Parts: sequence; structure tokens; C-alpha cells
Amino acid sequence: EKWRIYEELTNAVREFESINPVRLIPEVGTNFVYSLPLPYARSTKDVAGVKGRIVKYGNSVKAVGPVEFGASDHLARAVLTYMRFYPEYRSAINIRYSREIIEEIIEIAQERGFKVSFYDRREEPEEIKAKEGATIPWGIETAIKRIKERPDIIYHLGDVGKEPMILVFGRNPREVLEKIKMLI
Amino acid sequence: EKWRIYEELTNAVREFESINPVRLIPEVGTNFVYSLPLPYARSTKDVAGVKGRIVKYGNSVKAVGPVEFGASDHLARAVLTYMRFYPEYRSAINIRYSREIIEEIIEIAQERGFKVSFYDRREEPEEIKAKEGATIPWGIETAIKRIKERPDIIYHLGDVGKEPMILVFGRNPREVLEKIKMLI
Amino acid sequence: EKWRIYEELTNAVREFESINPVRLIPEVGTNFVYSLPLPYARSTKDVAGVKGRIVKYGNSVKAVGPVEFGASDHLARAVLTYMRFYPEYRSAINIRYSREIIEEIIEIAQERGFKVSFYDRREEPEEIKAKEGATIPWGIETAIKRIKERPDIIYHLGDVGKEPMILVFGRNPREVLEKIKMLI
Amino acid sequence: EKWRIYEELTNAVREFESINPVRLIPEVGTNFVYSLPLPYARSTKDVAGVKGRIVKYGNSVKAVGPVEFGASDHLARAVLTYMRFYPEYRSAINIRYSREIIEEIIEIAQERGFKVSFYDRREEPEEIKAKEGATIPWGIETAIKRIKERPDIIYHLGDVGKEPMILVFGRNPREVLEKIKMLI
Repeated sequence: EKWRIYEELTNAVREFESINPVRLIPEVGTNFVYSLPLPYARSTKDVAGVKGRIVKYGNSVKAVGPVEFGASDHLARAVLTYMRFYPEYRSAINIRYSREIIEEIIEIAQERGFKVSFYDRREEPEEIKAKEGATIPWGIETAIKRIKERPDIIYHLGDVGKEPMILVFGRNPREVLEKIKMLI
Repeated sequence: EKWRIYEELTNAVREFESINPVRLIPEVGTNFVYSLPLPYARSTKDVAGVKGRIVKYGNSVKAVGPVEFGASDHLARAVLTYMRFYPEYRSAINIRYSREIIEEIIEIAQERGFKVSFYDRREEPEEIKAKEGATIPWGIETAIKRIKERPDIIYHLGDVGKEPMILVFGRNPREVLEKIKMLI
Repeated sequence: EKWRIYEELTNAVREFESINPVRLIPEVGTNFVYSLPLPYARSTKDVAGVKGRIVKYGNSVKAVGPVEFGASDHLARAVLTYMRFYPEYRSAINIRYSREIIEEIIEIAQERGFKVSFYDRREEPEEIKAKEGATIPWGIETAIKRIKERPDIIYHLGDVGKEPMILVFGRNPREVLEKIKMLI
Repeated sequence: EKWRIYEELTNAVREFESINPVRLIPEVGTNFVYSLPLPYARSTKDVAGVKGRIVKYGNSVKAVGPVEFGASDHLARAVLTYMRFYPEYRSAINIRYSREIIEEIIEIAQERGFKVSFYDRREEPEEIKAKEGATIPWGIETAIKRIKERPDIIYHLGDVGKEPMILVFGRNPREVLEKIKMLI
């Protein structure tokens, strides 16, 4: 349970840093999470993330803090919502978006054969926009229901005051880290 | 020169953290800078900033790294451009924007008596939007030329893929930190 | 009553076309409305407007339909809200926005002792954006409260899916049209 | 040639009004154009359109002016670009966008073996946004290349200051109008 979660993620984070993925880190920082399995995964508190995320350091990246349950808020909701459809995928990571990265992700998905969906906040029902915290889950579902298969990659373009993101899911941190490795 | 710059900023950053300004930290992180005086201030390399900025940690903030020249890129250009109008103001800091913070900043500026200007990227000439790195300086000038006096505070609302910011300037880090202290 | 209104608006409209203000017409078309008096003016049905508005023809403008009560809706609701603060200002017109046009208006505002204000859908709380047709009222109220004087001109920039607009008011069509001319 | 074009578009327009498609008209108004043939169709001047377009009247629509060559500009440039890829598709119409309308189009697209594509001004390089009237060509090219088939319908969501739009094409006005009807 918990220890295994804390160890596997803590390792992935260390390896993530070692491969030095600077071009992939957004401005808000990258968080890498690993949730508890259902039905115990009821809140972001049940999901382990990097406290302070991982930010661009010099010509490298740095995890500001240690792995702790309740560390991540936005990515946890995403993975948590995603589990409502694929309960085995309790790991995820958010990386920077840009034409190059997405084009290159598309190509690789094409090759290694795996789905990528998305969601556009411009197509979001005002009412949902109104309710706080309802947007991230809305996006995940929209994206998930968009295609027929399971999307390993879900992204969205920017919106007023909000930057674009690329989310990549895995059943555990090692698998997530593996997709990232490919991206290079 | 340099040592004095490195010391004064390094102290302010330590004090900034101590006052624990979590509500004021944006998602992209807060950077606090102190530039070299003209004519030596020719690039962001001549400006000292926090490497990795200062991010929300727990119910607090944390400066990811040490103070170094060339640490800041976006705020340095802002302060650098600002100096073209008020060469004595080589310090600045960017904090989170929101109705509350701005309303409260307005009120205080009213009280302690000091100017606040702004710029809107929606009123930005396409051509400028086109040239990379020309936007931050454009904003600063627009904001500076907007009012007749010197604006200690310059902010801007969000835009597609970009969040809103509140910039506050001072002639040195101590003065900047003092405006922030008031904000509480 | 109604006849005096109908006659006046109908004449101002005919003269607006006559002066040929093509560059001041927006893509959505310009509308010119004149409301009944308080408390009669209880809805957009109590306001007279151009059916099908006035639109760009060739290198000229053209009124699409005749003046009728209820013809307008948006511009009508705007003047309705505006009358809560200045009951005698029952006439208004909406014209194309542009840096060039708006600056002209400023100059003239200064050169003629007229006041101009604005509002921003970005500073609009999400809650209000959720209630259909609650935005126009919000805008007008916002712009009027932004200054102590009565704003003859109220504008706003573009928003996702919505174009910028400049609304000019007056006691009657003559006053309103009278201003258009200075601008021209 | 020109007369056959004039006559056909003029009749389709008269019938469009006749079917009363109010809910399918945008605030900027709907235009219906029919171009000459390649290589004759060398500019928007070689394309026939509704002067002053067709706009919303009451609970009905109305053509503001007669059919003339060069009447259109945007819709005309769109079909011009579209003809570089499908030379025989010289007719097009632009209609109001909305989740409800677009979904209907999808269903019908599926239920009638028609293809639909789109473009996004957000994925538009800043360089292209800088060159006046280079966006429409960009959009059409983008949407057409997004899929291997010919897209009968090309749409796009709203952008700052610009509304969303759904463009439907056809070999001639009958084909185009023919589709509008299914939608209705």
C-alpha cells in the first residue's frame, strides 16, 4: 500500500530529474502523482504528489520538495477522475504544451500505438465553469468520452489566464516515466 | 556593487519568506529581483534574481534556489525596461493577481499615496505580439506612459494561455519588501 | 409620446445613413435606440429601435428595417440600465471599436468636456456570466460606477466570441447623432 | 457564365429566406456566395455574394442587398482557398455556431456520409496572425489538411473579438442550400 506508493513515485521522480527534461516543464511546474487504489481513493489526500512540484532550475529541473499524500491538488483530481473510467491508472504527470511536443507526441502515439484525446474549455458549459473545481473533472470526462479507446494522453490548449497542458497517464509511475522517456 | 546587491536581495528574500506570503504567490512562482545600476544594466544577466523563484510550499512559500545574476528572465526585462524611465528603480517582485489583492492594493496606494498603472495585452499591436520578448517591455511602457506620475504598481489581467500579474517596484529590495508588508 | 419618439429616431437614423459613417459600423451592425420614459420604460419592448439594425452596404451604410418598439434587445437593455442612473438619457447607439476610433473619442472627449468609461468582461465574476443577459446590465453598472461623472461613452474590448464595442449615449437621438458627427 | 451564377445564387438566397432559418443566422449576418471557375476565379471580385448579407429580421431572416460580384470578402476568400483543393466547390455559406447546432451537423454528417473538419485560431502561429487577411486562407488550408477526405463542413470556435462560425460548402447554391435543409 502506502510505502510502495511512496517508494515507486519517489524513485520515478528521481529518475525523471536524472533524464533532465527541461523542455517539458511548464511555468507552473510539473507534478507527478500516484494515487491509492479505489475505493480508498476518495480525495486528493489519497494521492501522493511532489510537494512544490518540479520546476526549471538551471538548464535542468528540480523537485522542490518530497513526495507526500495531498501534495498535488490539480493533477490529483485529474487522475482521480480518470480512475472513474480506468481504475488501474492511478499515476499521471503534467508537462509543458507546444506545437513541437504535441506533434512529436502524436507521431509517437502513432508509432508505439496509443490514444490521445483532449478537451477545450471553450466548449465548456457556463454552469460548469461557474462551479469551482468542476472544470478539471469535466475536461477529463469530455476527453475520455471523446474517443472510443482509453487515452494515455489528454491535453488542452490555453484559455484566458490559463496555460495549456499535456497530461499523460500510466498505471504506475514507472509506466508514466516510460512514456516520457520515449518523448526524448 | 555586486556583493551589496547579492546581500540586500538575499536578505529580503529571507524576510519575504519569514512573513509567509502564501496568498500572494502565483502558480508560475514569485521572483524578486535587484538589477545593477545603469549603464551596466544591459541584460537580464546584469540583474540578480532567485533561481527557481519562490513557490507555494505547504501553507507557506519557498525559494527554490539561491540568488544569482541572470536567474530571472521575465521580471528582469520588466525592471530593466522600467529603469529606462526611472533608473533608480532596479528592484521589483511579481505577485499573484485577484480582485481582492488588487482592490486592497488600490486602497492602500490611495492611503499611503502612490500610483498604480496597468497594461492590457488586448490593446497590443499585432506586430509587437509577433516579435518575441517585445511584449513585456511594451507593457511596461504602455503602463508607464498611461499615467503622469511613476507607477509603483503595474499589473495586467490574464490573456489566452497567460495568467494575470501584479508587479511592484522599488529602488532596492527593502523598499519593495516594505510595500508587500503593507499589503498584509 | 410614442409618435414623437418614433419620428425623432427615424429622422436621426435617416441622417446617420446620410452622413455615411461606414468606418463606424461593426460587423454585427449598428443599432440606434430611443426609450420611453421612466417608469414607462419597463422593458426592451418600451424602447424603439431599427429592425435589422443599420449595416455596412458598399462604401456606405444602410438601415435594414423600420423603427419599431422592441426592435432592439442588447442596446435597449443597455440604455435601460443606464437610465437607472441617468433617467433622462433614453437614447444610445453602438459603434465599431478600434484603437484609432477610441483614441479619437478620447481626444474629442477632452477637447469637448465629455466623459468616457468602460468595463471588462474579464473582471466579470463567473457567477454573473452564468445568468443569461445579466452581463449587459453588469457592464453598464460597472462603467458608471468606475467614475463619479456620467460617462457619455462606455466601451469594452473584445472577449472570446464577442467583439469590442463603443456605446455612446444622449438625451435623445439628436444629442447622440450630434456626437457621432464630431467623431466623424 | 456570370448570368447563370447570378440567377442560381439569387434563387437559392430567395429560398433560404423562404425556409426561414432564423436560428442559423449569426450576429454578423449570413452570407451566401458562388464563385466563377478556375482560373477565372482570381479574386473575391470574381465571386458573387449578397450585398449587406442576409440578417435576422424579426422571427425571420432577410437579404439586405442584391447579389453582386465582389459583394462578399471573407466568405469569398474562404471559398477561393477551398477551391485550390476542390476546384468544383465554388459555393459556400456561413452559419451561426452553437453546441446544439454543431452536434446536429455531426449526427447528420454521420447519418448522411458527410465529412466535417475545423481549425483553431489558437493553434495559429503568431506570424500568420500578423498578416492581414492571411487567417482565412490559413484556416481553410488547416481544416482541409486535418483529414484525408474533403470536409463539407468546416467550423471554428470563438476567439478574442471574433465569434465562432460554421461554414458549409457545395458545388453550387442548390447543393449548399440542400444541406441547410437537412440541418433545419
